[PDB]
Amino acid sequence: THVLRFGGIFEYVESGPMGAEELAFRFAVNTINRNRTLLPNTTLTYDTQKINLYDSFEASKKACDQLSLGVAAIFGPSHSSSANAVQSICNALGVPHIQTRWKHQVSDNKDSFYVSLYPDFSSLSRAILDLVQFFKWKTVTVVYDDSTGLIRLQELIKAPSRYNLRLKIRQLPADTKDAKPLLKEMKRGKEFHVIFDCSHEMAAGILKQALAMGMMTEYYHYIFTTLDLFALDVEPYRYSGVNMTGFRILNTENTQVSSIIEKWSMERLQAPPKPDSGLLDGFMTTDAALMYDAVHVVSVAVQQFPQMTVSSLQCNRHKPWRFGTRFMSLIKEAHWEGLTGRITFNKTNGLRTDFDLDVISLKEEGLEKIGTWDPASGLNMTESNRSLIVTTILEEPYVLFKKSDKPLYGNDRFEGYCIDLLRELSTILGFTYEIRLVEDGKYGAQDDVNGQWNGMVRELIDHKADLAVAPLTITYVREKVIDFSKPFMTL
Amino acid sequence: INLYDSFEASKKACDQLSLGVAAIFGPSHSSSANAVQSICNALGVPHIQTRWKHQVSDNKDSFYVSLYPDFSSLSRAILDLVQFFKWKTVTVVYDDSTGLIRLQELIKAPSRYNLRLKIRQLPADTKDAKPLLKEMKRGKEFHVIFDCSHE
Ligand SMILES: O=C(O)[C@@H]1C[C@H]2C[C@@H](CN3CC(F)(F)C[C@H]3C(=O)O)CC[C@H]2CN1
Repeated sequence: THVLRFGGIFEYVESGPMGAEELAFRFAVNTINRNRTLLPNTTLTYDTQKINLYDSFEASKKACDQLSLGVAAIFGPSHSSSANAVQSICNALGVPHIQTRWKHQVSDNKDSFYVSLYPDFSSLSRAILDLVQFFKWKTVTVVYDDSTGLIRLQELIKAPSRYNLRLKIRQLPADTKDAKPLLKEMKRGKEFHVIFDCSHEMAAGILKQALAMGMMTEYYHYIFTTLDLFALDVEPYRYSGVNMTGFRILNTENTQVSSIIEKWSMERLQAPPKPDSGLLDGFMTTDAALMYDAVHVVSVAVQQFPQMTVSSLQCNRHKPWRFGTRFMSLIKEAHWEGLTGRITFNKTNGLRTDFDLDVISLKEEGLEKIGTWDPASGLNMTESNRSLIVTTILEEPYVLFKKSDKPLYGNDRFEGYCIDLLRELSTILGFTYEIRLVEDGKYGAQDDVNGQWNGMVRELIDHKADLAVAPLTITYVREKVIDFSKPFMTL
Repeated sequence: INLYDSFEASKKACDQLSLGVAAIFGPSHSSSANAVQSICNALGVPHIQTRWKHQVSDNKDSFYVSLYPDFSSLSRAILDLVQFFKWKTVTVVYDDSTGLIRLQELIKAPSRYNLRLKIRQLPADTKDAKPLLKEMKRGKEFHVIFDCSHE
């Protein structure tokens, strides 16, 4: 029947195997072909070209070859310089360029033949800040890997002048093994609240260093910028009590999406996994779920343009593709439920600025969902006969252990003036109670350096006790922090 | 060539390499300059740059030099000057993303030295800048670094 060809350009170092992106591309095409609801009468074909990383010259040549073979779109390469070069070519010949990865948008750049399936930085930036504010952090250390990290967090970096966040900015070194000296400074600095802006492979690496450093405990809370957080081996850390929170755009809760991610692991996990990585083997990363979603969203557009056919275009000549303008318009208007949730582009710039994120945190069970985020709602986090606990302290003759012939259990082990008072109060006011001897053997004073209380006063402040029944002197400093009865003895 | 047309920059660079040239004083702006640099690298003709663009570490091109004073050094000299004026408070105002990068040395200082610092962004047009300046005024931000073009 009817046939349409897509182009693919995938970046790599050394040689095979195939990478995640080129794999998801092929996988999406094979799947769609077999779907009888999507492109029923249409059968997708493709040319794939492999190039070196950062060789924009080679990327240009391969894109020109593909436009010569004839293609309806180029799922151009990932990295900034090659991607900008294929985008300029695609714009001159009016063939849609489909991107899956963020690159810096220059304002005065007029290219219009591209869409990008990657969740725009502006929106992610805001959702980081939204999360920080929900945890009520007033202090936070942002740690980034390379320059462009800065740009992904600009919304956050500019907050300290509107809201009340003091914030320290540090940079990782090239290698995470070099990161102890940096972590030691944060430790001395008491920087317990930390955002890591970096790849998920960097994050796996920096966590190991953080463990070594005594920094994976209940005292530390780490927010992760990476969307591939869910790919991290979390077995070394879930028992420790650290808090790890981040985001996930891969819609794993949907059953249809889980089954697709599985069939992927079978053809992929079948090939090289690593031991010392700290990543789960055969998890579908975001770079690849996006490519697979891009092939679908573009196909939804092809369904609405049966007239369209490929033309052999030459980079030599300034003659664009007849159907380009109309196809590009259909793609930008397209809507699709894919591996990464609602797909919808921005009328204005063709960037994916509106999308849905699950919000995930480390519980002892593993990484689990604790809410959602979307740009229009912010966070949607999904959150009398009692005995009184009486704190007291041994002090003659107020509270002592009773000497008795009879067996004594529980509260009846104690006697004294304060015990007699407690018994009367419990009868008059009608409560039951449990007597507990205070853990530090103190009445209650405030530390002159850190301002923390101890003794029975601290038990009350922290609501660990209901009552302190003891010869607790009523003083100015104490009455400011607890509520005393009127005195039962004056002296 | 047009600004930001890396495709046209590629074509013109190829024409020139065809005429024969000992070096291309390639174009100024990031995307066209990166494209002419990749071409120049494949054909081993020196590409001479005059403007800063972001250096990617894992990029292996070797046939270029850049006459623009590197950002790392300028960053330090800004910080050196701030410290000589003994400022402990400063508001950095930048125009566009890449401004951030030129001041990274300065932005990372508040954890080593004793500088509290506030980071604000200019709007597209400076005529729109009164509301921003009013906040700085109320804020008593008397010490200010402007990272932006001379225009
Ligand atoms: O609330 C308090 O801090 C005190 C503790 C406790 C203090 C004792 C008296 N002090 C115990 C002491 F021996 F340590 C010295 C003596 C005193 O200062 O005269 C009497 C019963 C108590 C009255 N309230």
